[PDB]
Amino acid sequence: GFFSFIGEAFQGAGDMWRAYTDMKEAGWKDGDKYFHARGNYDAAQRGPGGVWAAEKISDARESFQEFFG
Amino acid sequence: GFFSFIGEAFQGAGDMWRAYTDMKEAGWKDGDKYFHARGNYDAAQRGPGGVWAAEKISDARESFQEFFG
Amino acid sequence: GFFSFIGEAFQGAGDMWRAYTDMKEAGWKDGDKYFHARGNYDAAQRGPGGVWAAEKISDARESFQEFFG
Amino acid sequence: GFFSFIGEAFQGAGDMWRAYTDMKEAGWKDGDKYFHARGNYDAAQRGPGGVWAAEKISDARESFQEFFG
Amino acid sequence: GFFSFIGEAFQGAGDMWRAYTDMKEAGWKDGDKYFHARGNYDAAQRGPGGVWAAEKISDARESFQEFFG
Amino acid sequence: GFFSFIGEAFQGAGDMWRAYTDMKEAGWKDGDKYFHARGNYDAAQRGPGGVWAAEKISDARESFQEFFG
Amino acid sequence: GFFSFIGEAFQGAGDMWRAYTDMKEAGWKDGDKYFHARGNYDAAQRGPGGVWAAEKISDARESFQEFFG
Amino acid sequence: GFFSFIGEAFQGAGDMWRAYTDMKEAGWKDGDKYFHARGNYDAAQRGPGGVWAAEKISDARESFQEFFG
Amino acid sequence: GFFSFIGEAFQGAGDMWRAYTDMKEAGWKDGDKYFHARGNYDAAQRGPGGVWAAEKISDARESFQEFFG
Amino acid sequence: GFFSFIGEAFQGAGDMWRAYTDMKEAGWKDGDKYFHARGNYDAAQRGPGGVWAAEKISDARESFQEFFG
Amino acid sequence: GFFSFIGEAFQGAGDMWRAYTDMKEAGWKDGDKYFHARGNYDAAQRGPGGVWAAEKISDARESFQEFFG
Amino acid sequence: GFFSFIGEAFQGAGDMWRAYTDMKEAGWKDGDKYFHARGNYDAAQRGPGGVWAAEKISDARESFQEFFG
Repeated sequence: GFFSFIGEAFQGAGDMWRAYTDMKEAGWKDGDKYFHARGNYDAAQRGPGGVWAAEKISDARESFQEFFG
Repeated sequence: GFFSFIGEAFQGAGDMWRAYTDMKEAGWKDGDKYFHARGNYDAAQRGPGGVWAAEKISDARESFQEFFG
Repeated sequence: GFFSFIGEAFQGAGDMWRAYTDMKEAGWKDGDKYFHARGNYDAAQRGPGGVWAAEKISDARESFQEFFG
Repeated sequence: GFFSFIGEAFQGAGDMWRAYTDMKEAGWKDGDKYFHARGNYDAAQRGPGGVWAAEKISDARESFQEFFG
Repeated sequence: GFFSFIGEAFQGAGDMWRAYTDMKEAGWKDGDKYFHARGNYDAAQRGPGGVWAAEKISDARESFQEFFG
Repeated sequence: GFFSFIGEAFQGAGDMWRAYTDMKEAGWKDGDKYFHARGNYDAAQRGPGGVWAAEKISDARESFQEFFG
Repeated sequence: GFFSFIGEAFQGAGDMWRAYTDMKEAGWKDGDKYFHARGNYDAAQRGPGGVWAAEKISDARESFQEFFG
Repeated sequence: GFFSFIGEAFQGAGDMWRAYTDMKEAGWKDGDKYFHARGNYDAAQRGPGGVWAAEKISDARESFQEFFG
Repeated sequence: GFFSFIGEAFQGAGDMWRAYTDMKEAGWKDGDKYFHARGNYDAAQRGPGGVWAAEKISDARESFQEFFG
Repeated sequence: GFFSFIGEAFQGAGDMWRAYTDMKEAGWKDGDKYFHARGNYDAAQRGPGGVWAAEKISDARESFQEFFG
Repeated sequence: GFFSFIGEAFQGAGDMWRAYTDMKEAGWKDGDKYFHARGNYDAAQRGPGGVWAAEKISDARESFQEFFG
Repeated sequence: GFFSFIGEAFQGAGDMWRAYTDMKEAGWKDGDKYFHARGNYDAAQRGPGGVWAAEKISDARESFQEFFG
């Protein structure tokens, strides 16, 4: 079992990034979730970058290179 | 089992990025979710970048290269 | 089992990016979801970039290259 | 089993990007979903880029190259 | 069992980054979650960078290199 | 069992970064969570950097190098 | 890269079942190989059985069944 | 990189079941190999059985079954 | 990198079941290999059985079953 | 890097089951290898059994079962 | 790095089951290896049994079961 | 680094079950190895049993069970 959560440059109000992986005879309740935004400036910003999602990189030679100038 | 969640440059109000993977005799309730936005400036912005989604990269030679100038 | 969720430059109100993969005798309820937007400026923006979706890259030589100028 | 969800430059209100892959004797209810937009400017924008969807790239030589000038 | 949560440049109001992995005869309740933002400047900002999500990198030679200039 | 939580550059109000891993006949309640922000300047900021999430790096030669200039 | 060698019921003298998969500036020499057989009884025998050679079986339902009576 | 060698019911004299997978500026020599057999009885024998060679079996339901009576 | 050697019911004289996987500026010599057999009885024998060679079995339900009667 | 050698029911004379995985500026010599057999009875015998060679079994339910009667 | 050697029911004369994994500027010599057998009875015998060779079994439910009657 | 040697029911003459894992500027010599067998009875015998070779078993439920009757 592999679980990898990664969050960047985000604004939230609730109930995020959760992993439930074994749960017998379980019960739960969540409530209301409000996002209210007025008059903001430059919220939720991210620069450049690549996103590599794999289950297994093997014998990667001279690979996975990112250059920023 | 492989689970990979990656979030960037996003604005949210609730109930995001969740993984439930084993659940017998389970029960749950979620509530209302409101997004209210007025008069914002430059929200939810992302720069350049590539998104590679694979299950297995093998013998990648001189590969997976991104250059930014 | 492979599960890869990747989200970028997005604005949301609820119930996103979820993976349920094993669930016997399960039950659930979700609520109303409202998106209300007025007078915004430059929301949900993304720069350039390629999206590679594969199950297996093999012997990729001098491949998968993106240049930004 | 391969599941790859990738979302970019999008605005939403609810119930998106979900994967249910094993579910015996299951039951669920979802609610109403409202999108209300007035007077916005430059919402849901994306730059250039190619979308490669495959199940297996093999011996790709000097391939999969995108140049931006 | 592998669980890796990593959060950066984010603003929140509640109930984030949680892992429940073994829970028999369990029950829980969560409350309302409010995000209220007015008149902010430069919130939720992130610089450049790549995100590598794998389950196993093997024999990576001269790989996984990022240069910032 | 592996559990790794890492948080950076984030502002919060409650109930974050929690791991529950063995819990039989358990019960709990959480309360309301409010985030209220007005007139701030330069909140939730992060510099550059890469995020490597793996379950096992093996024989990595001359790898995993990041240069900042 | 996939390499699967399977040998059964065979008699040999040399230089069998070899896989060379990456070799730059390499050199090698092999010698003479003699098989001499006289007066044997019941050499190199195999019973029944099917040989399935594929690169990927998917959603095989109630399939790949061999019965021996 | 995947390498799987399986040998059964075989008689040999030398230089079998070898995998060379990375070798720069390499050199080697092997010698003569003699098999001499006289008057044997019941050498190199194998019973029944199927040989399944794949690169990936997925969602195989009630499959891959062999019965011996 | 995956290397799996499995040998059964075999008679040998030398230089078998070898894996060389990284070797720069290497050199080696092997000698002569003789197999001499006279008058044997019931050498190199194997009973029934199936040989499954894969790189990844996923969600195999009620599968991979062999019955011997 | 994964290396798994398993040997059963075999008779040998030398230089078997070897793994060399990192070797720069190396050199070696091996000698002659003789197998001489006369008048034996019931050498190199193996009973029934299946051989499963994979790189990763996932969510195997009620699978990989062998019955001997 | 994973190295697993397992030997059963075998007769040998020399130089078996060796793992060399890091060796710079190394040198070695091995000698002659003789197997001489006459008039034996019931040498190198093995009963039933399955051989499972994997790099990672995950969420195996009610699996990997062998019954002997 | 993982090294696991397990030997059962075997007869030998020399130079077995060795692991060399770090050796710079090393040198060695081994000698001749003789196996001489006459008139033996029931040498090198093993009963039933399965051989499981993995690098990581995870969440194995009601698994890895062998019954002998």
